[PDB]
Amino acid sequence: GAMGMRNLDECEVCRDGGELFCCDTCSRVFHEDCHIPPVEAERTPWNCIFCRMKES
Ligand SMILES: [Zn+2]
Ligand SMILES: [Zn+2]
Repeated sequence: GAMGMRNLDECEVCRDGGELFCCDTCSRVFHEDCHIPPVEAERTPWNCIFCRMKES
């Protein structure tokens, strides 16, 4: 068919040079959400906000 709607490259944040706080697997699925909130998230050192908050 069309494989699926899994082209999460519309991420303005990555274009803006924003940080990413998710594992590759976690980014593949929730990339857009993995940049929210893009304010004062982790940064010490680096944690996956989805893996930090379980449900993964
Ligand atoms: Zn992104
Ligand atoms: Zn993760």
